[PDB]
Amino acid sequence: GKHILVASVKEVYSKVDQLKAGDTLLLKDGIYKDIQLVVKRSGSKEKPIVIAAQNGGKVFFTGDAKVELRGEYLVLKDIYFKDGNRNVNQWKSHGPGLVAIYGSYNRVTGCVFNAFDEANSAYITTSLTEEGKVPKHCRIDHCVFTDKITFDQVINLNNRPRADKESKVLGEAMYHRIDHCFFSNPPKPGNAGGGIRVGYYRNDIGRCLIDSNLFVRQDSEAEIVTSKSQENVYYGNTILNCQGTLNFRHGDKQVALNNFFISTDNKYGYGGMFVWGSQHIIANNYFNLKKTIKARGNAALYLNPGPEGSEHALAFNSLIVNNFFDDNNGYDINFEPLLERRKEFAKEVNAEFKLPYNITIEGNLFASKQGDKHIPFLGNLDKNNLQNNYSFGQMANDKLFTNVKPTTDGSYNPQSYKGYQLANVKDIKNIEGIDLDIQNLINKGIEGNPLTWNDVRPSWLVEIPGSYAKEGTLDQETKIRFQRVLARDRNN
Amino acid sequence: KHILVASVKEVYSKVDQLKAGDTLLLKDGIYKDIQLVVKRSGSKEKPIVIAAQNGGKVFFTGDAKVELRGEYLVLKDIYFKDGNRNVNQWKSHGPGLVAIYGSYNRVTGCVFNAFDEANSAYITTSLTEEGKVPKHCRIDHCVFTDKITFDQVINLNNRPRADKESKVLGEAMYHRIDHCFFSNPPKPGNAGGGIRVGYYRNDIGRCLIDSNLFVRQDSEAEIVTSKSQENVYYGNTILNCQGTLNFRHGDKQVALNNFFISTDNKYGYGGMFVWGSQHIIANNYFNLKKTIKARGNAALYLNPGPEGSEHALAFNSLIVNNFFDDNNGYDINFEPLLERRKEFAKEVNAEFKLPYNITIEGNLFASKQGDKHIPFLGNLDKNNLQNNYSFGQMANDKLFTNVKPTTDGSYNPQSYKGYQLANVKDIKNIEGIDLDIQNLINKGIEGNPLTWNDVRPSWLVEIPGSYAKEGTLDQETKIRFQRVLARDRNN
Repeated sequence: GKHILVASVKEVYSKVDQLKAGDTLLLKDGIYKDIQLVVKRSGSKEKPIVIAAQNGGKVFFTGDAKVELRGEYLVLKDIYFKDGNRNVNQWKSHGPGLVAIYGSYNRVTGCVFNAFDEANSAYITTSLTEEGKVPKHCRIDHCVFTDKITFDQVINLNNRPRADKESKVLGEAMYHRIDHCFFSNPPKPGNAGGGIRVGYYRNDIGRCLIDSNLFVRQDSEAEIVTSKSQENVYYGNTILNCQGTLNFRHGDKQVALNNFFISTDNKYGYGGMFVWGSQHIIANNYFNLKKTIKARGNAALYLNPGPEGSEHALAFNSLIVNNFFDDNNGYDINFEPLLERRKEFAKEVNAEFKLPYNITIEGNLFASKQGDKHIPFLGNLDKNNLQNNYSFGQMANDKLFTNVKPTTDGSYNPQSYKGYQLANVKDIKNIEGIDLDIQNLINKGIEGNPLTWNDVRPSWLVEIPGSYAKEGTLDQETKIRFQRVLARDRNN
Repeated sequence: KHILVASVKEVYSKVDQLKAGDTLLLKDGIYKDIQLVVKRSGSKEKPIVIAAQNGGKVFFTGDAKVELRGEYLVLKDIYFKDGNRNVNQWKSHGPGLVAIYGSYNRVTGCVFNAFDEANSAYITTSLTEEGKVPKHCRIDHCVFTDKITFDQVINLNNRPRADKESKVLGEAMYHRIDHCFFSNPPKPGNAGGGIRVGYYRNDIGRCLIDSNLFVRQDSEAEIVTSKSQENVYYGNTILNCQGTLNFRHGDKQVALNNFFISTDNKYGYGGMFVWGSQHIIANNYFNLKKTIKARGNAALYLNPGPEGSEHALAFNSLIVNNFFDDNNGYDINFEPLLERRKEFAKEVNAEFKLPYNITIEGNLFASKQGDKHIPFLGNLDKNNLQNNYSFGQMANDKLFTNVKPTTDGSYNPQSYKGYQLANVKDIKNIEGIDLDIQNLINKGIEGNPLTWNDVRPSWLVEIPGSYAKEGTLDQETKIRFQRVLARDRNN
């Protein structure tokens, strides 16, 4: 359990290969330019190896830098990544991230990433070794990801090197946790990479927990999260003014519980969730979107039409309960987004086109100040199981709902409305390796409130870094570097 | 909303009814003699856009002009060629072909090729009749080629004319010129170069000129004539240009992370010429395979003369972290035009001085020419020569610490074993320019030269004309240029 103090890149290199379980390699204040930190030794579960700033906020990794956590039970802590300059020809989308986690049982905590450089990669990945071994049980927490001007997601959690859509072997469950992180990143063109990707296709098992994160103008592309694996849980996250949706994109049996999808202006279309596949639970989520996304279907919750189990898998046989759809400007639930394109897709792959069906809709509260201009649903409800739901405020198709009335001011909790009742659910399965009693959590309802910066920030960092969250634009130097990235892509 | 129009008359029928957030989309075609005067204004969040529906398919031709008089206006993806303005209605120092009278305006993606024979700039920021100065405008992703007329390509104005004796400062402009391409043929005399900012030492510019590509910008001796204080030239590439980027009038200017480069030794290339004080010349890479004989054969020229005058002494400035790589000439000339400046000093009854108090630190001086290469001309004793570095035999290199490369093809002195950046402190930022000047100095030469694909309008594949390509103008343009030159010689 020895603290080992170092003050330069060369002094780091001199110690890294001698670290033992319980050692903390403490970096003195300074700039560590072009640091290529490759940690191959391992800690133990009770005595991790920690590599940390002595004073968070005073240690910068800059220049042509990277981190590879290849041992197990390693912690990278309180590092600030900025003023980067990697060789853009040595990095690509779908490769390792600026910090790449190759070993299991590893943690990246309190680290800040702001407009790092022009090399396209994620900021953090879990990456397979060259022999194909999948890292498991890692944690990314209390990190800050802002002003990303490069392609690929902010974070990729991988269990294959590339998508393998036809494989009969399942991608191995990963059991990672991403929690208390902050995301705010500017729009990029096309399928440019979003906030988080988990796995690649329907035949991948995730079993990762994404909880307590704060996304504020996470605007990189259409997908805030592109969840592309089975059995992931999105719990207690706050999505504020985000131009995109949290998606169950590939993989059945995913869960979104007690999140907030909120907005404080009507300047851009905000989301929201877009759902493909079946056996999902969408429960206890609060939606208040003052403007929704026209290109997707102008809704808070979108349920995909298409062929079952396909690349655009039909949304069906799922549970939508105890959510609060509060004064959305758009449909609350759209059961026919992108209808014509999906019909064309089903024809392209020679598969039966279907509309969403057997989705149980119960215990939800719909409220509006917009009168009959607000239409809660688009699409075919009779193919689904519409049980008792509740509404406050006159809206179109009001007769579907039981009238209720608020008793408190400013409550996010439908249980504070007189007449409201929670859904009766039973036999809900917990997810292996995620220590959450899902049925009990469904039955508690919406007891939370939106996260703020102080709820997630690294303890040493006072203000949100960067410029997109604060100003809605980039600082001048970053704008110039971003224009270089975009021109190189257009001409690639 | 999007408003489609397909003729000059249809443009005039809509332009005075535009509202914030409207886009006036021009259908493909030739808009001859269009005099586009945009008086309405957009808002910060919702500009008014006038744009080609299809970039490269709309042409403004004939006796044309654009006046952007409202605010929060954008002129986008217009191609200016085949012009025919009345040559008696336009003069140097007047408005440009596109004249920006209002603040918060943008001209983007517009291409200008050998437009006509009327002497004017291609784009100006122009004062209104009553004297109001436009501020916070942007000219970006524009292409300026084959200019056969007098005056600069772009003028940024804060006065109708130089008011050299005034104590009221010319108002700060805060414009940005970025991702533009310049390639223009030689004109005789003081014919107007690429960009002019302001008119004299008592003008404040605070303009950002960044990420531009000058390839055979050969119009005259000055690629940029920077004639106002506190302008920043950041990350521009100057390639085979027969001229220099100048700090001509006005103290406290910055040249950061630029490339002054060459790919042949056919003509004298530049380079920077510096008048005045309190400048920062940092992180610039120079490789000039031939230098300009008439100016003093150097990469960087520091002006001698009286302080604060029409030929202001270069003094009390910082020259750090630059890479003077195999220049054919002096790396720094501290006595250019020596006898002419002594005669000027006597004509104005002001004390002649040589450059002094210039701190030269952290620069890398390299050469393949041996002792034939001399890095400095003039008086070093008057200046603050700190730790500098060198690679390759050259004259007087005992002044330098030897360093060695670790890779091939690097523009970055930090890749040389033994090299150290300058120790700088208390460098302040310039108001209204969102760049951390001290941090940028300390990061050094991390970039590489721009190429055409880094700056071009996304719709335009090839550089217009062949001046950059072959030093030639097309036949019609050569005939029109001869008319301009004959009219000038006889005026």
